[PDB]
Amino acid sequence: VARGWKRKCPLFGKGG
Repeated sequence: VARGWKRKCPLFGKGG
């Protein structure tokens, strides 16, 4: 799981 996919990388969290 990548719970921190947007929490830390909002630039690549378009599909959060």
